[PDB]
Amino acid sequence: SHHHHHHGSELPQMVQQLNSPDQQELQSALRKLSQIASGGNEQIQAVIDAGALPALVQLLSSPNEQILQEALWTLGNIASGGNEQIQAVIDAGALPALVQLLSSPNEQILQEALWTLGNIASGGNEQIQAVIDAGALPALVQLLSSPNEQILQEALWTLGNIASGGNEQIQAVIDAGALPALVQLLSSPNEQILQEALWTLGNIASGGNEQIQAVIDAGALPALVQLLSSPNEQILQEALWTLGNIASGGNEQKQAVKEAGAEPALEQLQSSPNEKIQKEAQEALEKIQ
Amino acid sequence: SHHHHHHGSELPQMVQQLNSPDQQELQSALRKLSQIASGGNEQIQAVIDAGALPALVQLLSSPNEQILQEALWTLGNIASGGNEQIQAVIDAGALPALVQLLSSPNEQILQEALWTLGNIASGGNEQIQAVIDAGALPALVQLLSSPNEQILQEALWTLGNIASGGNEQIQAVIDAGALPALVQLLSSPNEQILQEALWTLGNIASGGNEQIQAVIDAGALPALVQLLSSPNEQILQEALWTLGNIASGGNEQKQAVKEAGAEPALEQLQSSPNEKIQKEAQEALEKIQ
Ligand SMILES: [Ca+2]
Ligand SMILES: [Ca+2]
Ligand SMILES: [Ca+2]
Ligand SMILES: [Ca+2]
Ligand SMILES: [Ca+2]
Ligand SMILES: [Ca+2]
Ligand SMILES: [Ca+2]
Ligand SMILES: [Ca+2]
Repeated sequence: SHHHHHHGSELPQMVQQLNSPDQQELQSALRKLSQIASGGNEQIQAVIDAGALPALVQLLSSPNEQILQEALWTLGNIASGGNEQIQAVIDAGALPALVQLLSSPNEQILQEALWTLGNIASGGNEQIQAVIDAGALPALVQLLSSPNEQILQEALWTLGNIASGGNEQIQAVIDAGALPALVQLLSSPNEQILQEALWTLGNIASGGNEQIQAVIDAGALPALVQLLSSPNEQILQEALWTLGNIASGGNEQKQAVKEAGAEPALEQLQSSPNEKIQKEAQEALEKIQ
Repeated sequence: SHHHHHHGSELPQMVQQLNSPDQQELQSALRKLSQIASGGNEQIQAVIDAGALPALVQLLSSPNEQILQEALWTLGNIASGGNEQIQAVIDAGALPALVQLLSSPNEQILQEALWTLGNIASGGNEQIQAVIDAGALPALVQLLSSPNEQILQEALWTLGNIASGGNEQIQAVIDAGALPALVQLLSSPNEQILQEALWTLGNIASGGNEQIQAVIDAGALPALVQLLSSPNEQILQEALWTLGNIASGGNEQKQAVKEAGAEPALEQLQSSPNEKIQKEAQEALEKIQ
């Protein structure tokens, strides 16, 4: 099922009502805009072109959480469209307000802010760079020690998105000090945390030799080889993939994987019922020959 | 809330399963892909990159409607992403298969085909031109005579989307003979149809002097002035808007609006409770001086 609607003098009136001193008129317009921004790129574009972004960004400073959550939601949805749409969010000045929100004692606000930064960081290298230049990395890395598993997964995802940019963007992640926190997380008894940390680490390990060498130095290899003993097949797959990425580096990084005791563990996984596990294990093992 | 997932050897496997002779395995994969394609641009991009498009396009020839409806749904969702994502749908050869579906006696398939086509025509001029070149216009124009209000609304939207492009693509719609059918639709007692028609016509009237003149020569002006008597405020709004578009042309187009007796009907509407109606009526009247 699908409804079509034309815009629309309503949309600017909607935008105009974000500055309205009537909070329920305000909230009604706000909910309406978030609903529209949750459609296609076409819909998202209509919200942008109606000039919603400056007003939405202003609301990120509100001491009213009801207003704020809905505005964050709207922004996050816009940032799930095209790169130029993500860019319009950045141009509107959303990033400094988003970063400031990373220190919120409100877990709902914090996760929504992280989720929105994540969406922005999911775009092109231009958009990723803006997040870094806005200064998100230090608060992001700090959140890696969070005892809150829900906040942790959200920070891991955003960091991973940042780390899927060019080699210089990955390096910014490494330089903000993400690697010791991640490596530590590889020691968790929580398989869900492991999958999340490996997603991010793997993105880092897919960089150039300098980025890969940093991963080696932070002691990721022993932890990765330990995970090759995991009964959980998702973990095996992520750990194999991360390792395969390291083993795609130079002779130096390859030699490091060889010295890490990975060959026995890989040789067993080569005889696995799981086809994905069988494959990545065979390949990882082959690259380091 | 929001769940994240890292792809994933599964995605190519799901793609590889579109060609599986196991129909339930095929359906399972198919439904999984469409679910993923209904996420952000990030998610849509993953489906494209996994190479689902060539396989999805093949399925558009299947005599199995269950398979076909789900593949259509999947393609339409991809076509609701960025311009280059639409482009990837076109580059995979979807358009000729879509246009052939416009002759389907199955209303479900037909509406989904139009919907997907509509999503493609919502992109840039480059994407719109490919729909035109694929030969969609003749069937679309024919559907304007359809006694099915549901099929009708879907054809109106897709044509409207085409008509939102450059003056040349608007011209292409005019040349396929859309204007007589639209003008006929302006005589409908069905206000829902009127709105849909006025959306399409208004888009055509936002073209250059050539395209505006074609609208005037199709006899829209009497019909539009008649609609300025409507008790329905949306209809008044769309008709005022369409008319304001015509009155944004050259002196000759403006002269024609004067000659069509729009003067007293506008002046009446200049004293109206509705602020949008008040405004567009006032402007239109001003342009034709
Ligand atoms: Ca108040
Ligand atoms: Ca408060
Ligand atoms: Ca709290
Ligand atoms: Ca992206
Ligand atoms: Ca039928
Ligand atoms: Ca568009
Ligand atoms: Ca009917
Ligand atoms: Ca009626």
